Amino acid sequence: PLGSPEFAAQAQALAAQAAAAAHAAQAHRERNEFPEDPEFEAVVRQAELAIERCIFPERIYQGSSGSYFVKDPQGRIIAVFKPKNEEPYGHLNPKWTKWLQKFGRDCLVLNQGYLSEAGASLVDQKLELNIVPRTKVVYLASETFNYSAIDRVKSRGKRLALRFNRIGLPPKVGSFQLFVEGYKDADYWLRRFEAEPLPENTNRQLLLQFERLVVLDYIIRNTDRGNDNWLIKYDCPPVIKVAAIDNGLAFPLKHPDSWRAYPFYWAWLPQAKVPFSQEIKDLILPKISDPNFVKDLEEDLYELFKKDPGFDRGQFHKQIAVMRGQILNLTQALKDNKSPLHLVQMPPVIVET
Amino acid sequence: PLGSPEFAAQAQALAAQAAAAAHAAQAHRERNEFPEDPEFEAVVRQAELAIERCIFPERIYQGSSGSYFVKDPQGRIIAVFKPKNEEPYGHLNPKWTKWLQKFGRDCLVLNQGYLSEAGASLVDQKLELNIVPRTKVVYLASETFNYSAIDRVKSRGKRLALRFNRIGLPPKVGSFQLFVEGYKDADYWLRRFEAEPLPENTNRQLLLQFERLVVLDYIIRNTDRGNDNWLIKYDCPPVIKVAAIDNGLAFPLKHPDSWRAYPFYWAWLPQAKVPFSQEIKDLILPKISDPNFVKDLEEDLYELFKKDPGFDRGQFHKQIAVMRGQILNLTQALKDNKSPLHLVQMPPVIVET
Amino acid sequence: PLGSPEFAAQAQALAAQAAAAAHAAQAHRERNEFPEDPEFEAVVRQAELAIERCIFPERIYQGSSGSYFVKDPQGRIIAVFKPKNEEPYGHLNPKWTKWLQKFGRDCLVLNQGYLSEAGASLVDQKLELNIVPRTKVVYLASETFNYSAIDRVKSRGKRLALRFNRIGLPPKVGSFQLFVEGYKDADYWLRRFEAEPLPENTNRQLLLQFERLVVLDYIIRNTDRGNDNWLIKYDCPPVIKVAAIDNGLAFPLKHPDSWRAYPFYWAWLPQAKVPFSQEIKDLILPKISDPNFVKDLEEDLYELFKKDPGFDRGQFHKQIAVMRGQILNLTQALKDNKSPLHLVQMPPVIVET
Amino acid sequence: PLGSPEFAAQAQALAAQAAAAAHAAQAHRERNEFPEDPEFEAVVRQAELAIERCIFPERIYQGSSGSYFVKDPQGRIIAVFKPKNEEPYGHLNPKWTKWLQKFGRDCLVLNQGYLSEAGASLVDQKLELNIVPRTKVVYLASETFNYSAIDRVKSRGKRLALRFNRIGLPPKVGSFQLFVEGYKDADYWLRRFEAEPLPENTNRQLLLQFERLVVLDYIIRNTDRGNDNWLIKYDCPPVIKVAAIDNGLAFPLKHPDSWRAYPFYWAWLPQAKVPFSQEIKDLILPKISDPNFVKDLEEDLYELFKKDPGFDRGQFHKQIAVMRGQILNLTQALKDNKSPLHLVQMPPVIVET
Amino acid sequence: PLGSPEFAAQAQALAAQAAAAAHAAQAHRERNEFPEDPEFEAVVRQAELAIERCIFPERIYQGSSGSYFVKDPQGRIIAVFKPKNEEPYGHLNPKWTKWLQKFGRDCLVLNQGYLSEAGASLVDQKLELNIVPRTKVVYLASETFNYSAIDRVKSRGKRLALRFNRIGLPPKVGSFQLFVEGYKDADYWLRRFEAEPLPENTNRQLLLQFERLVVLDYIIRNTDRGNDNWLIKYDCPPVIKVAAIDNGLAFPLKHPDSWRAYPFYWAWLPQAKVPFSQEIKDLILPKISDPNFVKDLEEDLYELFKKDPGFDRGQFHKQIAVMRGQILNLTQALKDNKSPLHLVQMPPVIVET
Ligand SMILES: Nc1ncnc2c1ncn2[C@@H]1O[C@H](COP(=O)(O)OP(=O)(O)O)[C@@H](O)[C@H]1O
Ligand SMILES: Nc1ncnc2c1ncn2[C@@H]1O[C@H](COP(=O)(O)OP(=O)(O)O)[C@@H](O)[C@H]1O
Ligand SMILES: Nc1ncnc2c1ncn2[C@@H]1O[C@H](COP(=O)(O)OP(=O)(O)O)[C@@H](O)[C@H]1O
Ligand SMILES: Nc1ncnc2c1ncn2[C@@H]1O[C@H](COP(=O)(O)OP(=O)(O)O)[C@@H](O)[C@H]1O
Ligand SMILES: Nc1ncnc2c1ncn2[C@@H]1O[C@H](COP(=O)(O)OP(=O)(O)O)[C@@H](O)[C@H]1O
Repeated sequence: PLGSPEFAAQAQALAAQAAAAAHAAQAHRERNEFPEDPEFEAVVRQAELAIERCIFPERIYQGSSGSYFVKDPQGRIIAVFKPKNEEPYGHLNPKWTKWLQKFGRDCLVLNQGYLSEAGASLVDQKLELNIVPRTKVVYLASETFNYSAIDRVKSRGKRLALRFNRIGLPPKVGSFQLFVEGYKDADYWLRRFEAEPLPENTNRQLLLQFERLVVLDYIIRNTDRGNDNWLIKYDCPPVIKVAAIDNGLAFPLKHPDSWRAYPFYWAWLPQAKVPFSQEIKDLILPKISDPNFVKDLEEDLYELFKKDPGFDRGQFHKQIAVMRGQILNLTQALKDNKSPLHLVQMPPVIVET
Repeated sequence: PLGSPEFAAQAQALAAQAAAAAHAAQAHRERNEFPEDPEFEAVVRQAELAIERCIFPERIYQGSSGSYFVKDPQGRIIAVFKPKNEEPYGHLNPKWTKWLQKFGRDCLVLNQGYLSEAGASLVDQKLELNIVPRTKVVYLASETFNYSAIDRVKSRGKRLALRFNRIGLPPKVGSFQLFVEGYKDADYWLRRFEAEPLPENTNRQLLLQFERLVVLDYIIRNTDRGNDNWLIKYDCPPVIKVAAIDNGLAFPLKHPDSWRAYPFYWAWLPQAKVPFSQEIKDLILPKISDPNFVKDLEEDLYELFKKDPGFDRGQFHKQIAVMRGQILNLTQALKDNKSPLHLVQMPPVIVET
Repeated sequence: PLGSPEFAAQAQALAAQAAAAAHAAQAHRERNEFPEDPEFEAVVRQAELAIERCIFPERIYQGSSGSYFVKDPQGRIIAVFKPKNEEPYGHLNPKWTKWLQKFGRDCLVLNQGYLSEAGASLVDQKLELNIVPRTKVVYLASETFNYSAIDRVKSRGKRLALRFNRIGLPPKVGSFQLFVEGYKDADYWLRRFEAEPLPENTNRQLLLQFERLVVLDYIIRNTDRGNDNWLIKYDCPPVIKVAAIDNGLAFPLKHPDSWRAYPFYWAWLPQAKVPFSQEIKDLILPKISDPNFVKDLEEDLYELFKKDPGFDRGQFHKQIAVMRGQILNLTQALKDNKSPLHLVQMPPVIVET
Repeated sequence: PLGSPEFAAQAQALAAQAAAAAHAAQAHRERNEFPEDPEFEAVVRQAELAIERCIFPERIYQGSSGSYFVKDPQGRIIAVFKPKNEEPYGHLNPKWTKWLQKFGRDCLVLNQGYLSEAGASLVDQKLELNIVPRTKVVYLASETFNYSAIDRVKSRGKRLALRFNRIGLPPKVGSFQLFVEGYKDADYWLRRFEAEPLPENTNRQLLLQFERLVVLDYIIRNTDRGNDNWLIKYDCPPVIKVAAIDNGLAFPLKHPDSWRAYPFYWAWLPQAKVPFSQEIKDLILPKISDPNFVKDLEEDLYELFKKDPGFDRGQFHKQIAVMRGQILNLTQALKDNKSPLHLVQMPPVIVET
Repeated sequence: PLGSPEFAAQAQALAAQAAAAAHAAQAHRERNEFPEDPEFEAVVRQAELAIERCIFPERIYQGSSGSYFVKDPQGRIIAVFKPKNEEPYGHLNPKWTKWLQKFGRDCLVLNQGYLSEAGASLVDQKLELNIVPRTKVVYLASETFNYSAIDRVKSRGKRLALRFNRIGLPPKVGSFQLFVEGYKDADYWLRRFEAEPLPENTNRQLLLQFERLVVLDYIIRNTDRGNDNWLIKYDCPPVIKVAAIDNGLAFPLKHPDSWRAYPFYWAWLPQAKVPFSQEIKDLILPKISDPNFVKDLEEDLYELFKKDPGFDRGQFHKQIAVMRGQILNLTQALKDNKSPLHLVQMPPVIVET
């Protein structure tokens, strides 16, 4: 039926279902479905429920203006949410970037903080580090988010969607990180471990966790890690855990012009001088020294980063070339028993494919 | 010294002081000075003080999204504030209006609500009606106003102005109306005065006040007056007062295309059938039937409306021509003992100068 | 003679001499005259002489591509020269910057490295620190500088200027820093002073010099100071000196978005914990805590920065506002006997005029 | 399978391999492969090797700025290299040429010197003259070539390509001519042969070689042949050879507006008055008087000239029409025993197809 | 007071009165004042009066769509009115004409019919022919004129101008010709004078009038004169008069490309063969053969033609150059006793100044 009526009708059968698919693409996303992580999805529903019951997320007070504590219906904090459009450069949406170079000193893509934040968690899972609290790209609407004058007015009138859904403020895409309880700024503890040293067993545990922090921040080439930016939880009577929490400024697209800019602040710690353990070597080497893993990782990141209205395939290859070079350095340092300090001293490399 | 060095230096003496004047024009305005109404200025300082002490204005809950209850340092409400840029059409700032007609059905200027609001009070004062609570154009900055992502971030860092003023969020221009206490929606009372009629003396007082409402709304050709939009205060053991409160949609630039659109809802009330009193006649006629008063009024409005970044001298003349025609009708109705109802039935007139 | 022939001829007398002045503006500059520093001028002539005798400046081998060792006619190094147009972003000359924001994460002006470099020396002199080797804006032409294909060809033919000057390659504007002899990377010594501590008197001298480094880098808010970027000279049988040498990335126009970015690497040294001395206090406070000095400094920088084809008065005020805030912090820390470490911990401030 | 899944997968099998082909087109070229001339390829590898070992090509001192002596790893000169982008008009790359006429006096294409240079050698081979030293289009990267500021900086960081190739400065396309040893400027010898005449046998040999020069320069309508521009090698105890070396200004697209412009300087020599030999007639006539040879030649040149980013099919036909007219004149002169002098006196002809 | 306050106030005294003058320029014109012809003005008032009393001008039925019979308040016809904007090419008002040639076959200016019509009458008066009924440029508003949808709607609402004038439909500029009574198409009579010849005295009178028609049409180079286009009035018991009535297609800006195009249809009449009389010679020669008269005429036309929004000084000089050439021919023919027929046979001349 290459030129038949039967086929002409088959082609319209596809044309109308493909046009319906594209109409229902925004609502499908905003449904926040995670077949792969039912546990994360449940948290999101708790967040949605709380909002219907008018227990809203609240701005983090001394934080940057664009991040909120998501609460459950009981008032407990359950997540940190950071909307894309409330990021520093969350304006200038009409891609202007291609007119700009057809630059520059800046080495991060303009408005993809939430993606960096989500990418970190992704890298974490694939590497099995379990230090970044599960964070994913989520849509949420709430009175307390920063909307424009028009959005706020346009949302007064009663609106229904047609399965008769009420519509309020538009949902915001953002990163949604599981909230972890009882941690403090890493430096608070590290200086306390300077007066009281820890028992050796606990200290061995701290270092094991620290190595995972180092691996994560190095592969994603985090741009903004201080010693207040990662967290340690220690309860005396005896576990110690680190959480990597603020990962919105990673995945750069080139190494910084100056090597002095954007240091990894954990490199000045004494912990950084301790050679990589055997444990970290056989958790990480079987992975990063296999092209298929790195291929698979790169495809995963591609999937995640595609989401963005401003995604640029050119930029993405630059991002992956940087990360490839980081993986390469890490492999060597892992093989030759180097320490985190030696690792950060290796010269930046780019690997083009 | 027509071409001398003495004059050349005199000319630079003016050129640098004129350039300083223009640099300091925004800070001068944002200082909110009212030599003419020291009482109003004091209220504003109370509002500024409360904000420094972190008692912020709060959104009016069931109102439109862009209006706030300004509180004093004790928590009492002292004003209603409505920022220009939080009005419905408070975007599209780059005047695009001239490219648009070089249209249309719309009969109000795009983003001058606060000016209408302030103009009402101005007309009120000049006419000596005392029904609009004193409202003026004021600048205010506060955490609870709707700022953009960038403004909120840009304001984290410590900024000083050089007399070392701290700088937080940018001040917003808006209308600042004195808050009046113990009124209810006009219809709440009017229907209660339908079961209980009032004692005749009080009723005479209500009508006297009502006539002033009618005069005000007619001269400014209010577009949006319901019987919930004006307020009556009545305390039994015996005064009755009206307040005209929501005047953001007045001063149109042409009469509505249809006469049925935008009625004055008070015209359906029985009160509207009562002929104008003598009292209102000799309060209003000595004024509006004298070209100098109307000239002086027009100059005052010009002064106030100039303030706006988008002010258009063309539009302004259209606004004044409408108001001139309203004044003209009002004069006749005032002379011939017509009622508010007859007045609103007269045909719309425009008076071009 | 306000409309006379005498004046008409006087006006043409000015019009032709003003047009000659503008023709001869480039040649006047390229003459490299320094009435204020005859000693510096002499060095420049030695540099010019060496070039005529075909002893050329040579690229600094492991340095960035745009810097040269200027040699005298005997082959000794006498200066470091860094051409404007060989800086990283030394292309994109047609100011495009105003079309770009009418952005961004970048906090340095695009192509003014040589100006930062010269500004450092300027600040140094005015403050009387004597740690930056005298560096100024100089023009030089040489075979070994990076010219374009056209410049190189266009310069084959014999060209004379009319006082019959030969013309070769076009002179390049750049920064010209006096070369200092016998220093090493600051970290080379600092780690040697970790094994051998110094005699206390010498150590007191090191610290005195260090404080001057701290003052300089803080006021110009250097963006790129490591502990390899400044130099210490120590000859045992007993003086010790610091030189501040690589100052091309200073004078930013806003504080960095993240406080973690661009640290002052000397803040992690133990020397940084030592409270400011009395000596530094009465060298620096009588100066920076007097508005006229700061006014005079700001005018000097204005003079220097004007030179640039891309100078922007808007950017310049941003640069001065940052530096004003740095001065302000420094003053406090100087008054309250704080250390360099405490100083760098103070929050970034901007001071707008 | 005209609309099958099998074919849809076959079509994607081609679409991805065609997209890979286009990605790997630049690296394929820069690999400098010459299956047809293994001997030339070997020289190129020697050149590449020398560069890795840091024995760089060096600018020809009294030559034009864009030509280099390529050295082998032992320091012997092995080639002359002339980069495209270092030619006089090697800027203005964004084809502007079509906007210019939709002109002019100029009769050479803008930036195809290296192509003229390579085309000469091509014509030489096909004609079997063996006077142009084998020259081809080659890519080379080297510190000593004229790169831009950005290229030089961008190349500091370590870059790998993925078969893990290091990347330094970008390779430059250019012409790569085999270096020939022991020749002098043709005029040096010709004036020496004016005092000492040569033995008749050697002189017969010189003339035989000269005729080949004449044939070559005439068919490619060289624009820039002096008597210093071609070379003679003569070693007394007895061979004599000519080399045609500087062929970057040939293959014009129209005859010069004036016949007096661009002469062939060898036409004023006495040698030019000697009638064409029989030897040259039966080497050249069986070739140029056969449409298939001329068709085949034209296709070869097309192949070579296509390479260029700025190739224009319009210009190319103009180039071939000129050369066709030259071939036509040459044929006549060859048939009628004319001399080089008579040949150059014939009127310029164009032959359009 | 060359730079005094007295003069600064004098300059504002002029600036405000000059701005008032320009505001009141349209209303001044639309007042239709004719101090020079009080008799014509009176007719216009009768026309205005009739319109107020709702006796409207009516479209001329078999005429072109843009002409009306103006009636007095009694219903008698008193004028013919032809609005500018109801002419054939009365659209395309935004001068596009200059973009068009920076053409063409067309030899009349685009939209100046009413001006031609008024110019004819002007030429008539100055020449003292008295055959064109007094026609001038007049403004009139009426329901029966062709207005646009918007004008018709915009005029429903009551509008006043401030001396409280009512405003209805906008006045139209047009030509206003006095209506003459009892004429017929010239050909109706001419063919009747072919059967009945006239008494010789009357015939002498006809010819005298005819000569004046010829003079008029020739000097203005009428483009559209048939023998139905001019009128003869003859009442038997004995005067005969001609009226020249339809003069909207005159004053061309170049002679027609073909001499056969646009003939003067009266040239085929036998009357045209009669030599010019003495009477016409001493009425017309003392005038047109004197440069001052022709200068004065040209200035008058300039005055009249300036009125038009689309007036072009370039076109006007072309119009005058044609008319100068016509005057020149006419003079000769007048001097040498030629007839109208010989006159029209003379070759077209242009006279440039
Ligand atoms: N997943 C998390 N669980 C618990 N606490 C968190 C988490 N993420 C952030 N926080 C805490 O809340 C604050 C959030 O700030 P951060 O994540 O740095 O973003 P921002 O600086 O943009 O506000 C931090 O001070 C940190 O102590
Ligand atoms: N000056 C005032 N004094 C006291 N109450 C006021 C005043 N202005 C408004 N209100 C009350 O607060 C609410 C403010 O809403 P309104 O002024 O209509 O603006 P919006 O509808 O934009 O919120 C009204 O419901 C009214 O009852
Ligand atoms: N004024 C100076 N006197 C002596 N040595 C210098 C001077 N300036 C720089 N140097 C030395 O030469 C090198 C120049 O590099 P630097 O000034 O950092 O610029 P870049 O990094 O752009 O080459 C440094 O390694 C430093 O050791
Ligand atoms: N293939 C070659 N073999 C040997 N010497 C050459 C060759 N090509 C050029 N030369 C010599 O080196 C110089 C190169 O200059 P030339 O080829 O004319 O180009 P340019 O004039 O652009 O430098 C010439 O003076 C010539 O003597
Ligand atoms: N001034 C006038 N007096 C009397 N009748 C006139 C006058 N002008 C025109 N007419 C008559 O009315 C008609 C008007 O048409 P005309 O003037 O030719 O313009 P159009 O052809 O554009 O309608 C003519 O047929 C003519 O007979």
